Amino acid sequence: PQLHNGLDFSAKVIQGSLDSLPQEVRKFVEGNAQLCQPEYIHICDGSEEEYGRLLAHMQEEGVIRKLKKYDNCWLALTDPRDVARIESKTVIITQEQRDTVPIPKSGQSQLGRWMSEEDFEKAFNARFPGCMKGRTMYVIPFSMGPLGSPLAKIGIELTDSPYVVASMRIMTRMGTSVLEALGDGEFIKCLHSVGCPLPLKKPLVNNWACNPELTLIAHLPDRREIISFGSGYGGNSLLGKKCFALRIASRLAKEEGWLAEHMLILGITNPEGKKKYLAAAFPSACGKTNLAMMNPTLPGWKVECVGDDIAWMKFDAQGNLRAINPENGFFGVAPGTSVKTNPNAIKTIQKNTIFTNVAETSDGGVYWEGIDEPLAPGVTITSWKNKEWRPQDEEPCAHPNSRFCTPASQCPIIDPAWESPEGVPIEGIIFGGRRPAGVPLVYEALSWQHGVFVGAAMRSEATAAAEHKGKVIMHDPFAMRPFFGYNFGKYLAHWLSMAHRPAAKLPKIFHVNWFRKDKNGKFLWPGFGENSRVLEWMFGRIEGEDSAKLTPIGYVPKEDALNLKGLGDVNVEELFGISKEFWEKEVEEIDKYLEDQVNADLPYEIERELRALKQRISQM
Ligand SMILES: Nc1nc2c(ncn2[C@@H]2O[C@H](COP(=O)(O)OP(=O)(O)OP(=O)(O)O)[C@@H](O)[C@H]2O)c(=O)[nH]1
Ligand SMILES: O=C([O-])C(=O)[O-]
Ligand SMILES: [Mn+2]
Ligand SMILES: [Mn+2]
Ligand SMILES: [Mn+2]
Repeated sequence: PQLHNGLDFSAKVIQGSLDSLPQEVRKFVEGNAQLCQPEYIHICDGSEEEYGRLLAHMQEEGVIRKLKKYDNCWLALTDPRDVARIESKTVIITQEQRDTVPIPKSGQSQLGRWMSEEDFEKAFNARFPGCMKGRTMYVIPFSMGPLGSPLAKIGIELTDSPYVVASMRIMTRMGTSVLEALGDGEFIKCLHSVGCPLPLKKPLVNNWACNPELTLIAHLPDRREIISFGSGYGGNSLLGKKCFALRIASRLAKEEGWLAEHMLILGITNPEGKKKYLAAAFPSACGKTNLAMMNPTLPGWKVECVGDDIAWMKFDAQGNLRAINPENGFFGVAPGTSVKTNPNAIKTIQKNTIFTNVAETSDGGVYWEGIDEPLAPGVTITSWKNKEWRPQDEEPCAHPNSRFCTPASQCPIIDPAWESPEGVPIEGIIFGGRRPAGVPLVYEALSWQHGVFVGAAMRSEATAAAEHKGKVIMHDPFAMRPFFGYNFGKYLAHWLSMAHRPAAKLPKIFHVNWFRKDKNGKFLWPGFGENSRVLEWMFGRIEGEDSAKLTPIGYVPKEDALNLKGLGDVNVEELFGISKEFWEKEVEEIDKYLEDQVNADLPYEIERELRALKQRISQM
């Protein structure tokens, strides 16, 4: 026992029992309770009753609003400083810097942010002591991956935000049954605070508790800890998602021989009754959710959704690359979603869905740019800034990175194997990003090694998912730049090593560009459901169809190999144009980037593919 009261927080528990927790779980809750000083401790059970109480609570505190037009949907509006990921405040702590990022040749590293353990100690101690005064500490037991599955990973998140609790119930498998599966086994330790101890020294904007000045999202892979302070936005506060299932998991995957990637998983069935699964890595806000849920325009084709954002993959005993989606919902970008672009999303989000930073209509619905739906007379709009909004201002009505948070089981095309603990077999991997110039609609890699180099070479216009402005063209290898848990050079060698596995059925690798623009500045390709025409070509190439032509950058479809019927007006010359001037500059920029940023940790096979590409272009 103790010598006084001291450390027994039993009297403060308003739901559950510290005694019913596994020993290591109890030490985790109580040690941080003593540090953060919450007024109450709520051990989540994941039940419908509890969700209703949390929602009712948040509605009484002005944190969310009911959207009366839909069935159990809610709107939350944030402080405008707390709207996206902050890559410059996201850090990984290792003893040696080289374990986290390659030591660059000349400049600062863009492949992660390393912080020493001693420096993190000073930052932690300046933030967390007493940070939950007057608040409830919620204890969230959650599973990444199907519950009870051997490949699932379990975490415990402590947080003082009911908004985080509600969203974690949608995005993970959460509650009492997870604790029963965990037993006395290992768990990922997740600690979150909005960083606003009561009484408030500073008044809150839109009732949204956050601390932008002190915001810090830290990862400690050696201790299996994620520590996040000051932000409520989902990417920073839903610690099972980016922090756990990409950053921590990518290091675990390196150590254990699997992969954790920023990829969708879809199944596509053709008119002949054959179905294949594909994975695709596009950077944030570059089309993964719209592809994973696509409504194909080609008759006889069907797409089903396994996951839209995170894939965990491993070769099985038979040599098949098998993937699971570790998430339980979709946390998708709202603006641009409409009946014409993503009708399957529209059907999904009309019930049991939490919206953040979209507009509200006066009849209790939602609005955002590109929704493409007229309102009835008399209906008015309130912007995400909680202001009257007319369609002839300059501010958009919904934040560019506003999101819906919706259960995956509600998607009309959710794949029947999406909770299969054995995973689905991946037969192709797709890379791509926002390239307005030079990069053709689709090409295929020449080999496994060339395909890894294609992922390493990815570049893309910046988006609103993070703090980057200007629409400039940035490097984003494998769509994982903000998400590497460890040295990117070692990550490349891990990928390349997969071709050494016995009986490994390596998937085909493709690169796409939906975003090429003409001299006018409008897209050459209609995209969305029409991307089915590109997937058809990939499907045939996986079956071995002689439908490709060899080019300096890879294989591209032969003339008339793509079904272009019904479009007709598509400029095929510009969509597949390979300019030598463009690609000479492209290889130079890739060379400079890899040489500076990966330096001594660049695998030889990647350097060899760079040299070979440079030679093929020079012979044009
Ligand atoms: N022109 C064009 N735009 C697209 C296409 N697909 C998606 N978009 C737009 O790109 C934006 C981002 O699309 P998403 O599918 O949400 O992006 P994501 O890859 O899932 O992004 P994260 O969830 O942040 O990882 C949306 O507003 C879409 O409307 C396309 O095929 N063509
Ligand atoms: O939130 C996301 O999924 C992102 O930023 O990629
Ligand atoms: Mn993402
Ligand atoms: Mn998405
Ligand atoms: Mn090799």
